[PDB]
Amino acid sequence: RRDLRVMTWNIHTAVAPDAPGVVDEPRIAAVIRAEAPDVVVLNEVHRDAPGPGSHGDQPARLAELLAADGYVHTWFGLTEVDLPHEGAVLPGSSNGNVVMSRHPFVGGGVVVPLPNENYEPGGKLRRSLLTVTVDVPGLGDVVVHATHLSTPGSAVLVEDQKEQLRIVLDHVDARVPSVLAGDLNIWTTDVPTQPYSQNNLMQSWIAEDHLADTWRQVNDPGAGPTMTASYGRPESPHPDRRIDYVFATPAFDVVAGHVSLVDRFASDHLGVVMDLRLGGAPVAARTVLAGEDGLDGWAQLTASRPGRLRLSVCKNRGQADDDGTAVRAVLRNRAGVALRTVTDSGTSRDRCTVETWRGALPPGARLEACLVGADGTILASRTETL
Ligand SMILES: [Zn+2]
Repeated sequence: RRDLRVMTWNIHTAVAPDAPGVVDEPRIAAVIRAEAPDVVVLNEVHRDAPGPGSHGDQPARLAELLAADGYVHTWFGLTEVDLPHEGAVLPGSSNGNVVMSRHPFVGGGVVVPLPNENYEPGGKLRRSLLTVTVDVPGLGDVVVHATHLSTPGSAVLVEDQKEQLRIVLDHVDARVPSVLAGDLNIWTTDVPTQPYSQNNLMQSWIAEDHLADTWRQVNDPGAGPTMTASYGRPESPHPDRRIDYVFATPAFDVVAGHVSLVDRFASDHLGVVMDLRLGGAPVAARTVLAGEDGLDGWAQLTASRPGRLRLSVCKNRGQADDDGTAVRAVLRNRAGVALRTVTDSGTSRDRCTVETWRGALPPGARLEACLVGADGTILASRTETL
């Protein structure tokens, strides 16, 4: 069978917001055990030598706690050494991203450093990408990319987020089944209180690279903020604080997903648990961005055997308030006749519009993505032949 459950979680070094000063790997492990993912990506896992505030060897402890549950394949991808602990640099400390899996790796993990040149020219490394292939029974090889980007704490940090993301995306091959997961530290849309926010731009790059935001395919983004403290708060900006993601390549369909509420106060982030299903090899995958500068959303078309078509259309505009605009995708024949139209309205807090049907792309077909005004006027249009 073709199901895959993928979880991502920033575990805050297993220190719970409801119990400061206690390192509690069992609480983290119990949530993972209950969610029973095939593969889990963890951020903020330390591997520290002894000293004031040390977290010890967290990957080894998590592996010990989860071995009997089948998570016997683990990889730690170093991101940073010698971090402040309790107000002082702790020698021999380190942070990593971790992949844990019930299924064996093919080869080993590879770590790619991600720069912070704008924040600190010539400074220490702080962020990295971990890539490892997992051989999943029934599916075959799935490439897992695990990362954690800088926080958007300033204009220079956002410039670093952009450079980090470029490198991450250039390491994803959408031609093979892959997932990209972790704390990307970006909303899907520009933060209105930050003039230097460039989230719409970054999301357009991810979509151009044939990656689908899996949560947004099946759920309202506004129902899944991933900061624990934001969960359950309808007031702005809380429903927008979804910053932990699972992205998937076109071969995957998204079945369902949820934020983990087994023990919500175990970390200051919520775990994101996605149920995916691997289809056949895509025969075509194309993204057309929407809006005059390609910043208002997108349409992603996937064709696969036998004769299946999928169109995922996303309006990536607005937070609390719907301006009445819509993103519309039209599949047209060579004559320009509409074969199918799929539209997404609402705001970035609302689920994307995904349609799947039986059909074949005729020769000379093209895909159009438009931004449509509230009055029905076409504000922008972009078309690409297939
Ligand atoms: Zn530590």
